[PDB]
Amino acid sequence: ITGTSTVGVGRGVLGDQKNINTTYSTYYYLQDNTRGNGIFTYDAKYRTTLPGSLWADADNQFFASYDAPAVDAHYYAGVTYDYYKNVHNRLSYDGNNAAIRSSVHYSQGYNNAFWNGSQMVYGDGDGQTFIPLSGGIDVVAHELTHAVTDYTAGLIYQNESGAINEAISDIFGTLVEFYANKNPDWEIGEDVYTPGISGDSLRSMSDPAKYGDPDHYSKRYTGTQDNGGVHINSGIINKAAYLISQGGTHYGVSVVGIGRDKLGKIFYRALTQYLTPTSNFSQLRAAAVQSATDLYGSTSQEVASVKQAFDAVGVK
Ligand SMILES: [Ca+2]
Ligand SMILES: [Ca+2]
Ligand SMILES: [Ca+2]
Ligand SMILES: [Ca+2]
Ligand SMILES: [Zn+2]
Repeated sequence: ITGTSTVGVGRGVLGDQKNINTTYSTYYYLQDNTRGNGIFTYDAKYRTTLPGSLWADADNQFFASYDAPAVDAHYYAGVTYDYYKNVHNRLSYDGNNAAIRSSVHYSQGYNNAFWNGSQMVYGDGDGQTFIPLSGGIDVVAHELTHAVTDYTAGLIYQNESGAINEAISDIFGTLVEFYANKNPDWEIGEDVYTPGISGDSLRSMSDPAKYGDPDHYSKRYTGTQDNGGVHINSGIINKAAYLISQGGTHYGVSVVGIGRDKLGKIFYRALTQYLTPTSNFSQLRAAAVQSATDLYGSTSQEVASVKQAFDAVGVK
């Protein structure tokens, strides 16, 4: 919409008060003119057709129960944009300030959220397995990384190449979650997963085998389900990348953590400079080893920790 930029006030999925950038033209639309070519949040209106109608509001207050997912999708979209712009100096996902569009209230009881090659899609969840999936900041940032990966490494979405893609979106989903400092942790989607149960999550980068994901390359999934298990073998790279940031010993292999910021630096450079559409885990190791060398030197500790954490997960 061509209209006046403004700030609206609304409530998130988890009930937190927020301020959302909106654009006023007769209605208040959930359109952010402050970042890039615009951040747009649509109402799918419980249907599959996308993107739907740009979210409209008569009074610029978004405290309705129906608005709760839209506010989180529009607000956390601006957060993940801020991370890539401030932490990696990348303007939107294509590097050219591309417009960011999300569609909330997707389908009915849909327990998933995904980047379909063009925009963000958020189901509302059935209320038991999931609540509205835009509520978790790591959920938004994760699927937003898929937009980033599409324009850089372009890792195909099957086998190990897809498992790296999934893990890349998990790392940068957690790193954005730490960027907002919004009760951060190394789990995946604990905010919108099983509201009746507490202390559980969809995945775990610290403990992937806590929910049955392989934490070692020997334990990887080699079948054909889940497009070769790209959501399954993401636990190997998650365990690798988390040891990079934090350290510790995995299967008798010690790793000296270099912190979140250096890990976030290493994988992004590897993502946009060295990784290819058909990269496998070993090629990822060479890319992460090569990227740390550029940023820190071959004789530096950051290269050493990358070599150690990949040895810990058995990636050679
Ligand atoms: Ca309203
Ligand atoms: Ca949290
Ligand atoms: Ca999380
Ligand atoms: Ca839970
Ligand atoms: Zn994903």
